[PDB]
Amino acid sequence: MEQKNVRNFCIIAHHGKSTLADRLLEYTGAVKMQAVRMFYKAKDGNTYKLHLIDTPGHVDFSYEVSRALAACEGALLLIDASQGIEAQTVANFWKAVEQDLVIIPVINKIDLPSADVDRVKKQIEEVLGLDPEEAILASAKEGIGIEEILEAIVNRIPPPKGDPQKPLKALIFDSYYDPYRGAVAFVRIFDGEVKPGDKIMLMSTGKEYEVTEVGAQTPKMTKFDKLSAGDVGYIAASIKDVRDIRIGDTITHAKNPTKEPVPGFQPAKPMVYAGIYPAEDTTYEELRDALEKYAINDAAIVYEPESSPALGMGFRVGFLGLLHMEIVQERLEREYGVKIITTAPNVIYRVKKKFTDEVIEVRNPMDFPDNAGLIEYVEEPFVLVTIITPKEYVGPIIQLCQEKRGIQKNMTYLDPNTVYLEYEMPLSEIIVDFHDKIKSISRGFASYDYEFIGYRPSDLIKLTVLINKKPVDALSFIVHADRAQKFARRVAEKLRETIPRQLFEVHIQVAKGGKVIASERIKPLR
Repeated sequence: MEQKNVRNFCIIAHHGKSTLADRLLEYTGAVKMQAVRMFYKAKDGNTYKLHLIDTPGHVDFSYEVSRALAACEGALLLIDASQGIEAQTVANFWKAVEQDLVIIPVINKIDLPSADVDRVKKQIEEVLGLDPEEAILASAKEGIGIEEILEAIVNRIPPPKGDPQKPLKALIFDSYYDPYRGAVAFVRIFDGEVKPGDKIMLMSTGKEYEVTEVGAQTPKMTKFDKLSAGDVGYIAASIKDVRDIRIGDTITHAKNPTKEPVPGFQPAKPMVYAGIYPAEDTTYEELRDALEKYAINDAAIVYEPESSPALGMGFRVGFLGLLHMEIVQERLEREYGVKIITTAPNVIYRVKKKFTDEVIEVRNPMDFPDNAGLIEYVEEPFVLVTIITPKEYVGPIIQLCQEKRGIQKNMTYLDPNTVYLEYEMPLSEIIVDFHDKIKSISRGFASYDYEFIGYRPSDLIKLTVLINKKPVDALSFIVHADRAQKFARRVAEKLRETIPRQLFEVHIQVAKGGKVIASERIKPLR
């Protein structure tokens, strides 16, 4: 098995990604699935070593998607025959292009009555600028497209380039914690070779380890004698935790190190925070214990203890985004059976106060200065939002983005009935209810994606929530001055419905620097 007969690819799709991977394995052969090695004898008679790299889909894991892409030579771009191209589809397309990958468009679900292949092919040509003729048609239920897919991989994706004799240079594109093998890194070997007993080094840290095991999923985790230039597999080396083998980092040899690391390394970057407190019977200790265990399998999550006068003790947890938050929540409740209450999420604000030289990073609203007079300026993160929707919903969506302080930067037609929109919007407005709103007004037909584009100064203020003339720190939030009144009313009306009834009247107030701007009351229990 030579390196010229190796094919490194990944599947990119929101649109039946997992299914395809299964069909691919069954056809060839018959811990999360990753770095799968398959053997395939093509029509040309030769047998090929194929490596399938699993990639995440959501924008929250954008950096991780890019690192996985940088480990491949090609990608199967899955597009649903009915939906056609979506915002994620376009975003992922460009990231693949960005990593010089050969893109193989795969239109699946061709069987559905709603399917419209000709339309999708048209989009592939006009929007992606690819050859509609090179698109592959697939259908799980009918069982077609696999051989054609495998053949396209062999014939269209170039083999890996790298020298097995040069110093080791392996890119880490994923990882997980193994209770027996320790923290395991899923890697792509560009140069050199690695084998058990080797003394390796992590280039971003300079930390060294002794390899204990190497291999790949076949689909079971199988140990190999080594991994060489072009290979995709895993490496174990008595590594204490997944934060020591950060995605995007380069693994080389301690004594004979490669010249430069793979470019593009970036540490995990939390973007959305929320307070998490124990609920029902769950105690603080149990929540903390749960977070510690979970964290062992999540290299991106951060958290620290915090307290509220009403909620008690909890944690200010930082996530990569809303899905990541959702994933953590469900796993804490499911895996560890803990009951938790989560505050409204918030972004990281940068505040410049009068008597403090350095700008302060606020990840907890209650840490935002109470004294507005002391604030010289506040900046918040903005993102570029791309949206794809049927023409019928364009107006309602535009109005929505506009209400959320969005600035339109572009509008284009992806076909006579499909519109593409680009909007610069504050991330703070996006994490409130944008997702459910855009989905309801589009009947689930509109899609969107976004990219961080930097911080910008804004007229932001802190609002406090008082329950019975006395405030509750955990409910304080940051809002744009112009949206204050509206957010205040919404938050108040929400609490009037949220909290139950008591023997006494429950007065809810939302104050802006001392003055009340929203009031709501819950009459006595009766």
